Amino acid sequence: TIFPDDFLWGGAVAANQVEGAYNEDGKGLSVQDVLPKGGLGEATENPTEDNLKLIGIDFYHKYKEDISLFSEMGFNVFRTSIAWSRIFPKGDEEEPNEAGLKYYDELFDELHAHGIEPLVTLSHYETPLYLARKYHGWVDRRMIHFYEKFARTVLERYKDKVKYWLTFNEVNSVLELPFTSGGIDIPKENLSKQELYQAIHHELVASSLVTKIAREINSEFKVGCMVLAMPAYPMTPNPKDVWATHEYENLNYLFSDVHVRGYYPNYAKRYFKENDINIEFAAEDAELLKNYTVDFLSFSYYMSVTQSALPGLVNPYLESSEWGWQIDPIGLRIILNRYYDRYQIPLFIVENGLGAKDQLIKDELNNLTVQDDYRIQYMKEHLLQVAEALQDGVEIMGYTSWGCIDCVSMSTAQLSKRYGLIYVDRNDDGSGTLNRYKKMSFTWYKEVIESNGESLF
Amino acid sequence: TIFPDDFLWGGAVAANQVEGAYNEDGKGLSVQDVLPKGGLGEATENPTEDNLKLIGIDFYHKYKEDISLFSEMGFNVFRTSIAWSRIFPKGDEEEPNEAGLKYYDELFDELHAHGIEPLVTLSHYETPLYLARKYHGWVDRRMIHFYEKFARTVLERYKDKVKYWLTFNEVNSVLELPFTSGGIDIPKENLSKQELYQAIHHELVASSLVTKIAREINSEFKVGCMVLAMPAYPMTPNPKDVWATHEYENLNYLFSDVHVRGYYPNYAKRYFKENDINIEFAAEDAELLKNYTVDFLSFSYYMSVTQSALPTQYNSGGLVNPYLESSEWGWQIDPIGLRIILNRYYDRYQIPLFIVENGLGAKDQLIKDELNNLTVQDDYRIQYMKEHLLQVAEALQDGVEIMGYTSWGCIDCVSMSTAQLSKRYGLIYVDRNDDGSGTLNRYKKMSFTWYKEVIESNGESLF
Repeated sequence: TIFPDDFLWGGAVAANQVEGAYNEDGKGLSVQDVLPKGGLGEATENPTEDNLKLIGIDFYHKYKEDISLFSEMGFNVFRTSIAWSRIFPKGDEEEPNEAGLKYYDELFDELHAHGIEPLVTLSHYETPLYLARKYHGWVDRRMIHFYEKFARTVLERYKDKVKYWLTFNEVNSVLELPFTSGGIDIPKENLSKQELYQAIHHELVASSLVTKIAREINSEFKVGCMVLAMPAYPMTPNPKDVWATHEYENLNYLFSDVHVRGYYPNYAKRYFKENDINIEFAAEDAELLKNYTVDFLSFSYYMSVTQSALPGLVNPYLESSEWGWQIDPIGLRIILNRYYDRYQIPLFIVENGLGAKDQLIKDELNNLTVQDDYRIQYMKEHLLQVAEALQDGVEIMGYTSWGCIDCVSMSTAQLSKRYGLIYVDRNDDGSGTLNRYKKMSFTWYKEVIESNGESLF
Repeated sequence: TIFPDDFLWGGAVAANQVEGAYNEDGKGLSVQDVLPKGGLGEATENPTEDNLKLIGIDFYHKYKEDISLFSEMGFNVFRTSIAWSRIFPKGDEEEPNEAGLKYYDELFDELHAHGIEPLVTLSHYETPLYLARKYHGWVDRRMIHFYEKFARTVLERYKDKVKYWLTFNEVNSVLELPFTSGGIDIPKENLSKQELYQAIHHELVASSLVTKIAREINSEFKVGCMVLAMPAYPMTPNPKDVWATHEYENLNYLFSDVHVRGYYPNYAKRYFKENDINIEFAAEDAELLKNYTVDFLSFSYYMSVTQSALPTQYNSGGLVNPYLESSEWGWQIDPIGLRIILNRYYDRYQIPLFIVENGLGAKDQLIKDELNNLTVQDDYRIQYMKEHLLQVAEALQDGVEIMGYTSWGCIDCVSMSTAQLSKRYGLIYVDRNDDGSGTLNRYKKMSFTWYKEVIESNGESLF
């Protein structure tokens, strides 16, 4: 068998993109509840009805049926986030919200009842809007304390219910989305590289602190980082392009080097001097970062990029999707090998998928479904490359397909662009039945999981 | 300043490519005394007068004068190998040859007399002939034993005179050159890939063992691996070419990984299975490899290379890089490739790097200048070195840790490849020619004074 018998197959969501029930059971507002237009859109002073995340897909109530469908595909793993605000609504409460904790007790219980290991992202783009409003988010060192309090609460609570944790979904996404990712409510054109990198610093130190705390709580925990995998290729053999490509990749590598190796990499210094970035270390920081590093690295993969020294080219060898994104399956083998060569720790692919405009329609068997064979094709190809990476000896813990059940997108907060193996009937305008339907890819994915990948050949 | 105060500036040779005196003071035959056409050429049954290595440049005698020239340049480091056959003429002797030990004693003593730290390659393509014929070289596990005795003798004898050691010069070179590097007596069609890789395994084990020993003898020894640096670039952004390029680099990375990381790399399992290679481990091997890894990595750099998943589509190349200049001799020139490779190595390993072989081969014409001094005007070597060292400087600013730089063949020597003097690397011209004619007189090339200004400014004159 090519895939290891212990391989974790599954799907991944973030809480705010499915759950809904934004005001229920003590939940405080998150930054998402003010983001009707998504990561790329502006914010509203207060939540508004056009925001699809208030209802979501109603996973908060429907998780039992949805989870039954996961069990139907055979997921032995399911990734999601524990929403920070259902636990600490303002974020500064001395005491946790208990209804919030009980909901997740129930979720993890259903999961384990079906043979499904949860994988929990502690912070996936949903910061208490109170913390964001008051402190301007991760720009402020105080955030560490709050996050610590949050993490300690849940690690301690689920300590026997959840083995796999992730500290942050992409610490560096703070660069392109300060408010959505770091909860930084200050206008983007008023944020200097210094404030951004300082914020990410606070995130990384917190990641370490929480890793420590994690290990003290239970030693069987696995604490991974989560990072955006984007392999870069030189436009030409001209060594100036090859070096430009190298520098491009360091922007990303900078953060995983801290997560994994426990210190700012050698090139950082140069970059900082050139960018007017001087990090401010609290006395405890270096030892925290150094002594507590991730046990594994997880990542999202979608595409590669082609680079040039020339004063973001479109790669002539790559296919495109219906959405007009460039598809690169071999890029997944490449970045797997590159990360594994650099770090020598287990890898986890926690976000992958093909976004499409799927339409629900009656098949020849009269069943309402989606003929998503494009998504079957996409997943096939990517997983064949995963299998190549396994043969190269890369250590790969598992694969969670993104938006395994259709969810509200992060970028635009829309349901139109669907990644799911399970179609949810709700639309951008908010209308619909909320019924779930098997996509054609549901069955196929089922077969890949039950054969532990053998069906791929 | 940009270069660190303790940076090591110097030049490098191999003992057999310079020393001469092939038979003197008890010295046994190496594999090289029977290689008159070099490593690409074929062996004879006995040494022959047309072998340029027999007399070399006679560094054995004139070493004091040449070292005077070095010190004139301001070398604080000089790299060479201890010729194995001068210590153990056969290699199986119970006691070492005192004449050889005393010879290198005086060598290191002159070097230190001028403030030049020796950098010693323990094995540089010098394997004693007795061992190469009798055991067929590294194909036989016993070589470890013979290497260890030898190594232990010198580490012990030089423990106060020598800080920096290299175990081997390119273990993987055994792949192309079984006899020259590996001392492997068996012909080419008779060697499988299993055999060559097994030999390499013996080399790596030996390297570890010798690191253990060295650490026991002197805790201040810096011990390092020597490797060929060849950065590869894809011909196009096609991810197939990018994967091909990756695969190619793994061929070189395999060995650096065993040396530095201490075990065969994850991609090796697939490569060996696909190539019918199965490494026989002695019970203690893995823990030796794992527990004793190098303190630093040194490499030689000359050129980059270009790869494609479908090379026959280019109808030439292999793979010529459309963007690089070529040397008169016909090698492509890629100074930025030095920065690229320094960075790739440091990104992977995170240990100090040492550039121990770099230079420009050319056919140098000795002529009288306007001042009536006989020189070589090599502005091309000055430009090659300037560009390469500026890139070294960029890598230094990238935060790469680099111990030093030693210009290859800093005084013209006998090429390893063809065993010839016409292709000259040196800052110091030696008058001897492919035939064996000439004074064997030495002359400062124009590049001599330049490299002097560089070394004495600690790189600041590069800018």
